[PDB]
Amino acid sequence: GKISTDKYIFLTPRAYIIVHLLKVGKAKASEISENTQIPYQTVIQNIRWLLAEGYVVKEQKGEEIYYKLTDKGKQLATAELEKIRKLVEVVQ
Amino acid sequence: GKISTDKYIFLTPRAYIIVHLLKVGKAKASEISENTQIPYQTVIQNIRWLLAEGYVVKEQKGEEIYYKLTDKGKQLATAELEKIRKLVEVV
Amino acid sequence: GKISTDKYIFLTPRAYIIVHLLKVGKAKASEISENTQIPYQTVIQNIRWLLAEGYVVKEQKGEEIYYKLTDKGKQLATAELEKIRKLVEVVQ
Amino acid sequence: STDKYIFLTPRAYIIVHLLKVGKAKASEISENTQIPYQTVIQNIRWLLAEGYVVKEQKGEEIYYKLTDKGKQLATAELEKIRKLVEVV
DNA sequence: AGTTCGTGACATTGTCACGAACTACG
DNA sequence: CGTAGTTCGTGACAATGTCACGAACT
Repeated sequence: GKISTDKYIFLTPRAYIIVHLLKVGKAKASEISENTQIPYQTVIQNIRWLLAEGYVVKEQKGEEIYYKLTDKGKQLATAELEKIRKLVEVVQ
Repeated sequence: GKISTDKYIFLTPRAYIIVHLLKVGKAKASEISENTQIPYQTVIQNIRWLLAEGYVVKEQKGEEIYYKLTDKGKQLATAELEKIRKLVEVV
Repeated sequence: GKISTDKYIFLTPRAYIIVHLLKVGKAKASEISENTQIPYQTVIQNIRWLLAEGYVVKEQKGEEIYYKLTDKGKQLATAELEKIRKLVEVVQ
Repeated sequence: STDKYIFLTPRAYIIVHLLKVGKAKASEISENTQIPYQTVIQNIRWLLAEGYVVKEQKGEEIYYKLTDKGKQLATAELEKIRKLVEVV
């Protein structure tokens, strides 16, 4: 297939989401989509994936739907965070 | 395209390739594979992209073909690798 | 063995084989055969006798397996080429 | 596994013997050129078949001798044996 | 729709492998 | 005439890139 992106070269969109929900604590698709630059419907059906393999849980707190990291969602967040930090100690 | 799959959660293959291309200077399309654990045919497909856009070129070595980040292809590297630092740092 | 036929009259294949390598230094069965005009299944073969003896040794450029001549192997060619050179001076 | 024939063919040794000796018998050639009788006569049969050598029989005395075209090959080819050893 | 992993089906050279034809030499 | 040692074509295999697919992401 054809490669052509100028958006997600090194970084996956699936990535920003994680790093976002890390110190925002919790959030929803609505604001994630313009804090982290990443388009809204590229956001949600990707969230469903995290929801699916147990990385995000759901809290309609009232009239809304709130997204969160769960603890295996966090147990990998850190697990990859270091793997990716480590490909950086080689080129500096 | 499909950038995010179940094992390229954080980084694309285009990441590991150029990262590895820096530690040896040059590795083959095939050589890269058992070192970045990326499936071989996935590697080549990005490889052709890398030279059409001019990031890398096929440096001839007898019968075998070698591959080099061009000066062009390190400008992206040190640039893209900066974007990830502004993220996995505020941790 | 099958040492001589129609166009194999004075010099064996090993003749140009060990000589080839002297002239250049190191080559594949590919490079050898293409120049010494010896069919490859003959180049490959004589080479095994060379390696399994101790005249020639392998030399891989990753997956490019060149063949270099050793010590007793070309200190042989020299010793041996005169058992040639003087059986020919009776012809000038 | 080869022993004394590593660069020069046995057939070679023979073809040069009939140069300075001109006329020759198998056993004649066999003894001095250092080759078991069987190989001598056999490679000779090839040479005569290819039109390179000729039997010369005087009694029950068979003397093989190198023909002209047998000599013409030995020349044009000794020249290539040469350019082999010269390239050092 | 456009994109893009990554298996699978091709069209290549480089080296070992079985088999045919013949030479070396008792 | 017979066993041994050989020259080679054809065949079986392992290692690159292309070609074309199916499948899921943007």
